Amino acid sequence: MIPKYKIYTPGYNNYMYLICYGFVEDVEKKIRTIAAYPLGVGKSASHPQDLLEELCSLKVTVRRTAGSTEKIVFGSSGPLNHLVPWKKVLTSGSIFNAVKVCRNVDQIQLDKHQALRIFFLSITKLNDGIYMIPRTMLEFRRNNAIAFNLLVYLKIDKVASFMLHLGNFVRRKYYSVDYCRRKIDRMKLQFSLGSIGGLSLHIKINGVISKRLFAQMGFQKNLCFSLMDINPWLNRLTWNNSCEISRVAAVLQPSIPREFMIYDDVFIDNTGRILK
Amino acid sequence: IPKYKIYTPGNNYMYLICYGFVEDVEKIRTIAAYPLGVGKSASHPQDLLEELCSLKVTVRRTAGSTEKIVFGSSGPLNHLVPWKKVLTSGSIFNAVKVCRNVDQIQLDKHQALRIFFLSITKLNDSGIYMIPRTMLEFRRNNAIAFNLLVYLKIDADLSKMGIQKVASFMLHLGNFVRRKYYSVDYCRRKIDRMKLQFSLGSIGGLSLHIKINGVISKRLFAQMGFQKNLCFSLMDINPWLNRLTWNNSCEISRVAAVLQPSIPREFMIYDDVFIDNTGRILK
Repeated sequence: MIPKYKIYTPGYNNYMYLICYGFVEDVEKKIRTIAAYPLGVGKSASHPQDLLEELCSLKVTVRRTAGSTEKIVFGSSGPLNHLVPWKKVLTSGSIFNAVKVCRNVDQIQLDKHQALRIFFLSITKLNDGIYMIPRTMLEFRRNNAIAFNLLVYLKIDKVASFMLHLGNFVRRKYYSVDYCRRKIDRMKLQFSLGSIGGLSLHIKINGVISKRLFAQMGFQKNLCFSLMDINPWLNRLTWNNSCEISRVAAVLQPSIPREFMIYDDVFIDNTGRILK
Repeated sequence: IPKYKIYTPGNNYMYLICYGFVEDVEKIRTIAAYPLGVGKSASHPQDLLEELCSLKVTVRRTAGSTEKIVFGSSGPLNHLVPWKKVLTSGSIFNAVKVCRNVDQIQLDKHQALRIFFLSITKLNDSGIYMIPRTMLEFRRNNAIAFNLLVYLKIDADLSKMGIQKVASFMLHLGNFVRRKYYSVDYCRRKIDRMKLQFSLGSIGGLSLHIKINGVISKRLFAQMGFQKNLCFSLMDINPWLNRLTWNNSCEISRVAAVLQPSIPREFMIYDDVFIDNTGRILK
């Protein structure tokens, strides 16, 4: 009923990333499912309430289609005033993979018209931009390597976890929890939340990092990971619910599948610093 | 109480996919699928199931660009020897495709897969054919996408048959040029000439197999690789709905053809043409 917003400031924040959520309903109100409509970045100094109220006035059509996977096409909308920085997305058709932006696309009807009734807006205040490690770099696996993964635990208003990959180290040696904790502590990792793709985890490397790992991170000290890519099912649970990082552990694992039969995981609990 | 199910869409070869509970080795956490692929076998399905249930398969949660599940190498084998290349080595899969709730799998303790269901699809020497992702993702101006909307009845109450659990999935077959009013009547007759036949399989969990038994244009048949038998996996179309089919009886309750514009900007101009009860469902 009452539309709401949430703002995140991970890390002169002139840029704002927007993602809104709405009920997909029969225009004819039978609710079919909830869907996310990512709008991307725009330079804006408008207050969230003004952006939220203008988004709620828009008429956005929802059409279900297929390619290699199920897709959702959000129809063009307008007119705009505070949302003019996002006019490229809002005034044209936008197509997304249904798995990422909807939990029950199987319930959206084809024989009757469907519309999105926006009820929530999530905002990430940015310095813009966000850097993400390329998908091909994240998928690289090698023999005799230790994948440096992080296990993030979220408290949602329910405790849940998601895992992300930072890079690999070459394996030598008994990797104790104490030795690894010392090396990871020297990196001075800082974690914070955003809403890029629903929920995003932002990492700032504030300490020392080896040249090998830094090269795998594109020589970037600020990294962003979207829960939409890590786990799109858990991502749905964070959309219009307040989230907080409760704990972060580092999990050092083998890199190739055959080495999972040989080497067990090294679990280093409570790594880094959560920026409140 | 492990069980099995055989699908014969439309043999010598069989595709296998099994489902199990991911449990603490020292407490069920989630359910996961272990696709094993195709192998030539004469063993009875009851013996394949009994041998899979005796194996010790470890489960490890990890990350790449997305969450992954690593199933440990298993053995020794006898009836499953035709699938030894997959079984006797580590196997990695995207958690979105093979695991219900990967977030529930522990990292601080050992996990194993307790298999309780084996799904089998009997295949011919032809094997299987899927339209490549690049051909399916192609979009063009002034085109009509010929899509099919398949309704599934998952674990339906058979006693409620014929008196007033339904989900659906959509697949893309190819495009036609939009010239000329594309009425429900004209398109219905063109599609009826194709004489499409639909059947279920278990490729990737649940798959839909289409046989083109009639006449089709050369321009549209080229987009299907000139293959009269097409297979579409629900693991690719909708991995969330696919998870609900695992260890549940499924039936195609209805199929409609949906003709839509191809590029997003044309969705503002042209509405969808919905032709209900197209083709022939086999069982």
